[PDB]
Amino acid sequence: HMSVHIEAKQGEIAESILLPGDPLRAKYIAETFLEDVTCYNNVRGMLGFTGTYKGKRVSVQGTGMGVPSISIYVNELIQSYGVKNLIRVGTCGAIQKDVKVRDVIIAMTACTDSNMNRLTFPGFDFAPAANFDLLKKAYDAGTEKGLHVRVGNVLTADVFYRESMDMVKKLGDYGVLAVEMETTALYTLAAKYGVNALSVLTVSDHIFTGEETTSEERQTTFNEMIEIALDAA
Amino acid sequence: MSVHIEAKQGEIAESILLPGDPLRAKYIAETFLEDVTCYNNVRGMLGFTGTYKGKRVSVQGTGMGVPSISIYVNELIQSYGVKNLIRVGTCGAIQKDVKVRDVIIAMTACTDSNMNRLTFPGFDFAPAANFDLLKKAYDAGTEKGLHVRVGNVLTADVFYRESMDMVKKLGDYGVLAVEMETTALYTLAAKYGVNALSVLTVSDHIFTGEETTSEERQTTFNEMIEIALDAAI
Amino acid sequence: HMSVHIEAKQGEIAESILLPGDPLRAKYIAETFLEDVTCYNNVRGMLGFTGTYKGKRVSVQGTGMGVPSISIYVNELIQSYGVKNLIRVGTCGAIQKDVKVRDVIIAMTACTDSNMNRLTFPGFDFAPAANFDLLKKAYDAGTEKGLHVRVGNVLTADVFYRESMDMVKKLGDYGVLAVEMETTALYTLAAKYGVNALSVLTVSDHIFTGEETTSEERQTTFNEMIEIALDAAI
Amino acid sequence: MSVHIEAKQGEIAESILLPGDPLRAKYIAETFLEDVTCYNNVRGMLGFTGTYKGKRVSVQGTGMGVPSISIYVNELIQSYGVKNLIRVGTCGAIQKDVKVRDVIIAMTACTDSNMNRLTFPGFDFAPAANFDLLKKAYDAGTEKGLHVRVGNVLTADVFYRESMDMVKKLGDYGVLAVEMETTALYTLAAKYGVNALSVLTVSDHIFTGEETTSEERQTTFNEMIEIALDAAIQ
Amino acid sequence: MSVHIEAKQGEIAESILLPGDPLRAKYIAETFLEDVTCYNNVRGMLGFTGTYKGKRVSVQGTGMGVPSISIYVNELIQSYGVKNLIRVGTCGAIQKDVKVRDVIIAMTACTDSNMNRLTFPGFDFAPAANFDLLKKAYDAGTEKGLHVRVGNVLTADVFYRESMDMVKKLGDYGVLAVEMETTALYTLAAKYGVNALSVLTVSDHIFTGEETTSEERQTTFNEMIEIALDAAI
Amino acid sequence: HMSVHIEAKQGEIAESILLPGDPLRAKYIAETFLEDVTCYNNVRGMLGFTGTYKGKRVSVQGTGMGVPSISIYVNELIQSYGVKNLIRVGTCGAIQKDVKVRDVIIAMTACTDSNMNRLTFPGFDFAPAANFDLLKKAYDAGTEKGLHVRVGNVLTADVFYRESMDMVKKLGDYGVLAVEMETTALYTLAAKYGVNALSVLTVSDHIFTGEETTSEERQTTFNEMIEIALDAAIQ
Ligand SMILES: [Cl-]
Ligand SMILES: [Cl-]
Ligand SMILES: [Cl-]
Ligand SMILES: [Cl-]
Ligand SMILES: [Cl-]
Ligand SMILES: [Cl-]
Repeated sequence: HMSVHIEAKQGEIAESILLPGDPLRAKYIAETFLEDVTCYNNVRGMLGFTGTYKGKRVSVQGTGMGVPSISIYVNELIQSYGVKNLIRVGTCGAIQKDVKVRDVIIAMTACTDSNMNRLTFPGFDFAPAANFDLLKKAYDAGTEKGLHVRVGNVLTADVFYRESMDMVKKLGDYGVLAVEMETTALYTLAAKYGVNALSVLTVSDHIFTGEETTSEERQTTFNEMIEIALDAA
Repeated sequence: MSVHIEAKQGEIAESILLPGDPLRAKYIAETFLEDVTCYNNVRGMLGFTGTYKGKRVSVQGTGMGVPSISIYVNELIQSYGVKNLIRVGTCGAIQKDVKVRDVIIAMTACTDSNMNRLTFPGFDFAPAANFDLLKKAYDAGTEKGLHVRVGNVLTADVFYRESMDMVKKLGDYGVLAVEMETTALYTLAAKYGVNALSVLTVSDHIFTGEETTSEERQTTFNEMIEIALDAAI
Repeated sequence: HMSVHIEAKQGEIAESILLPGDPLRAKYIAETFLEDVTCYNNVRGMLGFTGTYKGKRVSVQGTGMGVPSISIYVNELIQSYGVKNLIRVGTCGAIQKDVKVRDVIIAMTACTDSNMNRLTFPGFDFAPAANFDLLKKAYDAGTEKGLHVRVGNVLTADVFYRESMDMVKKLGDYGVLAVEMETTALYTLAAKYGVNALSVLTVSDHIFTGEETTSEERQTTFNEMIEIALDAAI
Repeated sequence: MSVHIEAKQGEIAESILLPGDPLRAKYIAETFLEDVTCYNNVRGMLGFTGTYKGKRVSVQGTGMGVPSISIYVNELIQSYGVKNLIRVGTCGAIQKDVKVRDVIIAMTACTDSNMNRLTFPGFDFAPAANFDLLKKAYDAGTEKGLHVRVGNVLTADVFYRESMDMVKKLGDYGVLAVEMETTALYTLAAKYGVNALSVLTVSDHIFTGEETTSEERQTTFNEMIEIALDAAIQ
Repeated sequence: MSVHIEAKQGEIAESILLPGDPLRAKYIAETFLEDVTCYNNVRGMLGFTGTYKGKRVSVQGTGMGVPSISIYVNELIQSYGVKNLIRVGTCGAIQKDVKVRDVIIAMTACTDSNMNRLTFPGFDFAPAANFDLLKKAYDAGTEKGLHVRVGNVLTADVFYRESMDMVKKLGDYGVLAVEMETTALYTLAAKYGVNALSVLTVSDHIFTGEETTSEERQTTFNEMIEIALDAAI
Repeated sequence: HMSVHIEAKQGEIAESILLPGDPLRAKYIAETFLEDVTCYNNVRGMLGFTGTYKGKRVSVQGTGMGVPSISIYVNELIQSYGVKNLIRVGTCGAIQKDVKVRDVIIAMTACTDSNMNRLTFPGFDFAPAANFDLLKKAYDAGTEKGLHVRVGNVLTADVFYRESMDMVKKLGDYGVLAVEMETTALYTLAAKYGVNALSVLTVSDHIFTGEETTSEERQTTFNEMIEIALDAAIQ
C-alpha cells in the first residue's frame, strides 16, 4: 500500500516529519542536516526524504501551497504512513503593526478565510490548537537561540493575492500576527486524527509597512528553526 | 464609573479572577484573600479586591454566556485599567480521554456564538490566550501535580441544546470541554491589547456521565484558584 | 426536583412570572408590588420570588443579561416548573427616530445578531412572535393607564458595546423601535414549548439623539409598566 | 409613471388591497367598488380604483413571490404615494391543528428568502405588521365569526420544495402557514414608514392534505375583503 | 392539470418559450405562430401553442422572479412533459463592453437568491445551460448577424436595489447583464434532466445609462425570438 | 521583472498556456508535443516550458493542487507575463451516475466548496464561465478525435478526502458531472482580468461506482486531450 500522491513503501517514512513547504527546501534540509538519506517520493516532484539525525530516523516532506494541497499530503502521511508528529517550518507576512521581519512565530492557533471547517461544523467557528508540548519545546529552544520568537495566532489565507486588505488589517488590530496558507489545515487534521502538530514560521515580509527580506537574509534563522523542529520531533 | 460596576477609580486591581457565579467570587475572596473590600453590588454581581501573598488582586462575578461576560470585560478594561484577566470555574468534558478533576487551560476557543462572524464576515476567528499567562499557569499546575490539559474548548452559546451531535463531533476532533464564556474574554482582551486566560476544572464528563459534586472537587478547585492567582500576580 | 440553576420546590413558582434581568429589580418588584412574599431561589444570587398581587399568586425571576443567560432560566421555568405566562420587564435604548424616553415598547417580534435560530433553522430567518392575547391585554392596560405604548419590533443585541453603530442605525431607519438583549430567546423558547411570552420595556435613553434618563428619573413609568405586566400576566 | 405600472399620477388611491391574482382584483373592484377605473393593464397585472363608502381605494394584482411583489410595492409607495397596503390572500397550513378556512393575520414572517440577509448582514430581520391595522382586522374578523388566528407565517421562495423537514419544524415552533409575499410587504412598508398587513385564508393543509375549493372559501374571502376595505378607508 | 395551468394533456408542446410578460407571450404567438390556441388563462398567465416552420411549439408567461418562474417550470416539466425550455426577454447590461441590443446567451448565472444555498449548504451551485440548445442558438444568432455574447448573468432577487456596488463589482468580474429568472430555470431543468436556455436582449446599460425603448429594439427582439424558436425545434 | 513564484524573463512565456497540476506532466507535454523547447522555471520545482507547436509558440506550466495554488500561478501568469488563453488539462472523479471513466469533461462552469468567491461577493453565488470560443473549439476537436466529450458543470473541491459524500452525491443528482480542485479559481481570475480560460478533464475514476483507471489506460485519451487543448489555445 502507498497513498495516491506518495509512492513510499510502508515504513519508509518516520513517525516524525518536517513540512518545509517547497520540495527544494525539503531537499536542502535532508542534504544539509540528515545522514543516510533516502528519497522515498518524487511523485509530482513533491520530494520526500527519510534520514537520521542524532541517531533517530526522521522525515522531511514537501507539501504544496494552500489548505487543499497540504490537506492531501497530511491526510496521507497520518492515515497511510502512521506519522505522529508534524512540524511545518515556513514563512509568513506580518499583519500586526509592530511585528518585525525575521521574527519567528509559533502558531498557537489559526484564523482562516477557508470554508474547510465551516463544512465540517456548520454554524461554528472551529479554532484548531497546536500541540502544546511541541509548542513549548519550540518556544524554549527558540528563546535559547536568541530568535525573535512570538507565540500567538495567525491567519491561514486561501488567497495570496488579495484585492481588499481591510479585514486582514482588522485582524492585525485584534493581535493576529501574520498571514500564511497552510496552518489551519495542518492543525485541524492533526486534531481529527489525535496526532501532534506545530507551525513555526519566519516573518519574511510586512504586508503593510512594506518591509521585506531576502532568503539569504533569512538563512541563519531558518537553519536554527529546522534544528529546533528536528529536536522537537 | 461604568454602567454595570459602581467602583470608584482605583478600587479594582490590575489583575482579576473572573468566576461566573458572584457567590463564588465571594467564596474565593473570603477564602484566599486578605483585607477584602467589596466594590460592587450592582445586579448582585459581587466584586472584591484584596491581597494574595501581599499582592493586590480582584475577583468579579461575570454571569453566564458571552454577552454578559463581554459587558464586564469591556468595562473592567476600559474604565478600570485592568490588564490581566483570568476566568476560573468549571466545565463539562467532551474529549474521550479527559477526566473529572482535570484542569483545562484554553489555548483557544471554538464557538457557535455569532459575535466574531459579525466582526470578521467570511472569516473563522480563532481567539488566542496570552501565552505568558498560559505558560505561568501550566507550569504552576504541573509543579502541583494537577492533570492540566492545554488545548481548545467550546464556548457554547446554548446550555440546553436540542442535539449533542455537533458537540460530540467537536470532542471527536480533540476539543477538550465546553463552557460559555472564553471566546468573549480572549477576543476582547486581544482587541484591547491586554492579557487573558481561562483555567477550568472538569466537574463532569458530558458523554461518559462521570460527575462530581462541588464538595467532591473542592481541593482541585482550590488548587486551580491558587495557580490562577500565581499566574496573575 | 429542582432545576440546575433554580433551587425551588415544585409548586413554589406561580404559572405567571415577570422576568427582569436584574435580581435586585426582582427584589424591588416583590417588595413594592407583592404581599406574602417568599424568596424561592438564591443560587448564583439570581433571586426569585413568589408573592400575591390582587389576590393572585405571581412570581418574579432575575434572568441575567443576554440570550444565553435568559435561555437557561426560561428553559428551566417551563420544563421543570410548569410556568405558562412569561413577561420580560426592563429597559431599552431607542433607535427609531420618533421613539422617546419613558415610552413603553411592547415587542411584536425581535430582530437579532444572535446565532440562536440559525443553528435551529439553517438557511431561514426565524421571526419569533409574541403571544397575541398577552400583547393585547398589556397594550389595552397601558393605553388605559395613559402610557405612550408602541407596538413593533426590537433588536435583541448580542453585544452591548458595539464597535460600529451603522447596522443598528439602519434597523432604526427600518422602524426597529429599540435595542435590548433578551427577547428573541424568550419568544423562541415560548414558541418551542407552546407557552405565552411578552416583553414590555421602558425606554431609558435614545441611542442616536442622546436623550438619557436616570433610573430615579423614570421610576414612576417603570412602576406603571410593572403594573400593566402584572395585570396582563394574571 | 413607474416601470411596471402605467397609471397616471393621482389615479391610484392612498390605500390599496393586494389580492394577488389579477382576476381577484377585478372581482373585488366589480363586486365591492363603485365608479371603478382600471388604471393598469401592463403585464395584465390589473389595477383598479373605485369608491367604497364614499372613499377612494385601489385594488392591485401582484405576482407570486417576494421579487414580484417587491417590484409592485416599491413603485406603489415611491411613485404613487401609497400609505396603506393590505395583502388579502391564501396560504397552506403547516401547523398540525390549523384548519382550512382559518384566517391568519400575520404579526411577522419567517423566510427562505435572502432579501433581508443582503440588507442586514449577520442579522435576523423580523418584519412587523402595522399594529393598528392588525388589531382592527382581528376585532372585525372575530365579530364576523371568522376562524381568526394571529401569529407568524413562513414566506417561501419555493412553492415546490424537495424536503418538508424544516417547514414541519417551523410548525412545531408555532408557525401557522406558508405563503410567498408578506416578508417583502412588511419589510418594504417598514423601510418607507408606511402601513401594511397580511390577512390570509388557509386553502390547504400541507401535511394532512385537506383542501378547499375557491367556492368553499368565498363567504370567508368576502368577509375579509370588507374587513380590508374598511381598514383601508379608516 | 397542474395548479397554475389549466391545459389539457397534449395541449402544450415539448418545446416552449418562456417570456416573463403574458402579453409578450400573446405578441409572440400572434406575430410568429400559425394555428394558435390559448390553452391557459389562470392568473391571466397566458400560454399558447401554435406552429412555427411546420413544428408545434408553445409560449408561456412565467411572471417575474425566481419564485414565479419556478412554479411554472415545475408544472410544465412534471405535469406537461415539456423537454426544451427557453427563457426569452430583456436584460440590463453591467459589463463594460456590452451594448444595448446585444443578445446574451447565458452559460450560467450568479444569484443573490438563497434557493440553491438552501439546497446545497456550504456550496456555490453554478447552474449550467444545456450545451446543445446553447450552441444551436449561438450558431443561429451569429448566422443572423446579431451580436451574441455567451457568458454569465446575474439572476437578481431585487429589482430596486439599495446599493449598486456589488452588481458593479460583478460587471468588473465579467458578468454580462442582470435579469431575475435564469438560476431557477437552469437548476430545475438540470434536476429533472431536461434542456434549458436563456436568450435575452440588452434593453439598457445599468452604468453607461445607454438605453432603448421597446419600440426602438423591436427588430432585435424579434430576431432573438426567431433564433430561440429555431434552437427549440 | 519576475513574479514571486516564477523565475522567467519577460516574454519567455507564450500568450497561450496549458496548465496541468503536475510539473512532471508539464515536462512530459513539452518533451512529447513541443519543438525547440526551453524550461523557463523551476522555482519550487514547478516546471514551466515554452516550445513550438504547429509553428506557434506555446507554454506549459505546472500549477499544483487546489484553488490557492492554481490562483497564485494564474495571477502571476496574467499580471506578470501577459498570458491570454489558459487551458487546464487534468483528471477528475465522476459523481454523476451516467458519467464513465475516460470521459472528457469540458467545464462550462464550476460549483464550489471554496469560500474564495463568497468573500468577494457576500450573499451571492458567483458562477464563473469558461471562455465560450475556447470551449466550442475544444468540443469540436474532441468529438472529431472520438473522445467521449461531455459539456457541463463540475465541482471544484477544497477537500480531496471528504468524510461525507452526501452533498457531492446530491450535486451529481442535479447534473454536475465530476469533481476536481482548480477550475473555479482559473475561470474566476480569467474573467476578472478579461482573458480566456477553459478546463478539459479526463475522468480517472467514479466516486460512487468505484470504477478506476490506470494512468496507462488513460494515456491515449489524455494524449488526444492535450492535442485538442494545444489546438484550441493557438487558433
Ligand atoms: Cl479534589
Ligand atoms: Cl439567530
Ligand atoms: Cl417617570
Ligand atoms: Cl409577476
Ligand atoms: Cl500542490
Ligand atoms: Cl483509445
